[PDB]
Formats: sequence, C-alpha cells, structure tokens
Amino acid sequence: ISSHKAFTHAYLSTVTADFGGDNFLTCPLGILFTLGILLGSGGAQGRTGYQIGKTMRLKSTSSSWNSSEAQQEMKSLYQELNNSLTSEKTFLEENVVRISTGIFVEKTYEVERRFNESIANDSEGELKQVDFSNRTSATVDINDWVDQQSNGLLPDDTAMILVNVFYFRDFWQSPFEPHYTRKEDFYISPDRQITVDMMTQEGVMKYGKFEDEGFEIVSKPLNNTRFTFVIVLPLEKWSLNGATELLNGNKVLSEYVKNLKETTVSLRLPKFTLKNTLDLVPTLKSIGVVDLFDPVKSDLSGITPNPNLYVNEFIQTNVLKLNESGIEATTPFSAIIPEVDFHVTHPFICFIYDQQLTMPIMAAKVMNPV
Repeated sequence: ISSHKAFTHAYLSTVTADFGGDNFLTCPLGILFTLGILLGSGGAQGRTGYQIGKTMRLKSTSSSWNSSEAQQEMKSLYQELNNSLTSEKTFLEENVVRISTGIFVEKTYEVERRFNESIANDSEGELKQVDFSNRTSATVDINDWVDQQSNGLLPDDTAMILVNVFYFRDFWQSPFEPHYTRKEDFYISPDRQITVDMMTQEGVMKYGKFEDEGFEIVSKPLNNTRFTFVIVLPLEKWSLNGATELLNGNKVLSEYVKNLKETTVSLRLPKFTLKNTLDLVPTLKSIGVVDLFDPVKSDLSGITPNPNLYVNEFIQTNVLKLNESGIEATTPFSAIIPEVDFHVTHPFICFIYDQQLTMPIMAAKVMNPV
C-alpha cells in the first residue's frame, strides 16, 4: 500500500470514532502536507522527525532512522501530491484545489535561515512570526491569514500553532436548475425533522446498490472530471449501516467507485454548507506523532536553536458548500423516466473523490444539513 493511503486510513479510523453524533468533515491530505512539511523542510529532527516518518509510513524509516533520506523521501512525496492536485484548473482560471499550511511561531524564537528558505521555496507553505504574548493581535493575524485562504468563507505561553486549510472549488459538470429547488423534509432522527432546500435533477450518472452493506451510491462529476462528488446513502432512514466503514476507511472507497454503472437517476440533494475546525493533536498523538507536541521531547532544532519550541495546536479548518452551481461555487423538466430514485432525505456520507489518486480528498458525514 502507498504511504499516503496508509496514513489516510490510520488517520480516518481514529478521527471519526468520536463524531458518531455530529456532522463530520475532513481533508486527510492537508494533514499529510502540514505534518510532512516539518519533516520535509529539515525542521523536525531526531525522534520527532522519525515519528512523523513512521506515521507517514515512509520506506526510509521502515527499520531505522535515516534523517537525510527520510527528509528527501518526505519532501518528494509532499511535492508530488501537491503538484498533482494544484495542477488541476477551472474556468470561473483558478486552481480547483487550494492547499494552505500556515506555520505560526512566536517572534521571540530565532529561525534557522535554511528552514526559512525551505518554507519560502515551498508553494503551499507559509511561515509567519507572531506575538503570542499579545493574545488579541495574535488572534487577529491568524484569523486574517485564514480569511485570506478561504476566500472569505472561513492561550498564553503559546510557542507554535499549525493551521491547515483545504479549499476545493468547481462547477458541476451538470448543474441543478434552481427553479427545481424546493422545500422538503429531511429526516435527522425520530424526534427530529427539518426543512431543507432540496435540489432535484434527473440525469445520467454512475450508480450502484450494495444490499449487503446496506447502502447505495451515486457519483456526480465536477466540471474538471478528475473530481467527483460521491454520495453514500443508507438503504433505510434509521441507520448509517456500512456507510461508516467507507468514512473510516475500513472499506476501500475506490473499490466501490469502480463498480458503479451509468444509470438514469432521479436525484434529490439538499443544498448546504458545513464549516468546521478540527484539533488534530489527540488523533495525531494516537497514531504515533508524540514528541512534536511535547516541550521536553520536541526536537525542532532544524527550525530554531532556541530549545523548547514545540507545537501547541494543530488545527484543520474546513468548508463544504454545496449549491446548484457546484461546490464552493457561485452563480425544462427532463423527458427522462429514471430507473432509480436517489433521494437524499436522511443522514448520508459523502466524498470529494479523486479519480487519479483513487482516494477521497474530502470525507464528510452529513447528519444535519444547515
């Protein structure tokens, strides 16, 4: 198995465990790039960099710590994935995918020239020194950075904060007609129904029913058709069924996506937008990245001669906005009689799926569209 897919699985089986009762939204490759940057840049050394490499499932760290080889292998992976994703274009002429890592370090810390240059020479990475002693101004700086990356959509004794932003944006290959959007009931649970703006369309799309796992799936392509929006809909309204195994990665999404067939579908789909902020430190500790987060053990000598530099917070902030135009987008009845109804009227799991990487770059559970 490829390293980044191994990471992705470990990360998803852990992080999804505690969200049985919430909306959930995450982008696993942004965690990989942000983590990876510290090792790829020479920043993380000794056992701190080694842990990163193991969790990343690198060859150079398979059986021993090999600091130069590991950094090279990590930088190369990171860059390959970044190049692959940011090469995808969309005409509004923008990037379909925007990857952003902000490294926020207390201004007191001295910053090795080699690191500073490595992060400068890094496209998606940015180092920002900041006064963590003045809480209000530090907060401002960060909020501004985030605001700048999201196109607007969005302690004390803090040494360092890492912030990952993963922005995906494209039109549907085949957009919904708004005139067909109407209010409809959405079943959350026995004691909860809400009214949603329900988009509707009849169309050709990839579809499959998986009776034994208790769900069905459609794939609705984005305009850059390397990316598709995959909806996983439980066969009944009361339970997620096997759909949780695709979200946590125990079941391999690409194996399901490969088996869908072209079909005429009556599709109903809520318009919604999820926002969220994940604290990844506990999950990352849980999957093997420990020294990075600890004042005593932390070895960031590649970043600063000043010891005691460690990461206080590692935060991913995400947005999933779906509407008639597309994802994070802005802008007659069919003569067809569809073979299949796909009416998204109860909680579902969805993905932005990458057809080249054959993996999801965004994983989400939607229990309560709002």
